[PDB]
Amino acid sequence: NSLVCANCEGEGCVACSQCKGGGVNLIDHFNGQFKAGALCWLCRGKKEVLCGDCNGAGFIGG
Ligand SMILES: [Zn+2]
Ligand SMILES: [Zn+2]
Ligand SMILES: [Zn+2]
Repeated sequence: NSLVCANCEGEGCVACSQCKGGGVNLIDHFNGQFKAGALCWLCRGKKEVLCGDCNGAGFIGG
């Protein structure tokens, strides 16, 4: 059976973990290519992504 996802609490989407919901990179990255203050490499300014644990379902199966 399904359980509501403990990581997002059912939201499915979550705040982007890279920019923390601000939309821009917070650091110059170790790769040398993502710059602090540029558009977030992961969410491209949308400020959210899908939850990694449930892939956006909000629930986990049995
Ligand atoms: Zn989730
Ligand atoms: Zn959301
Ligand atoms: Zn982001």
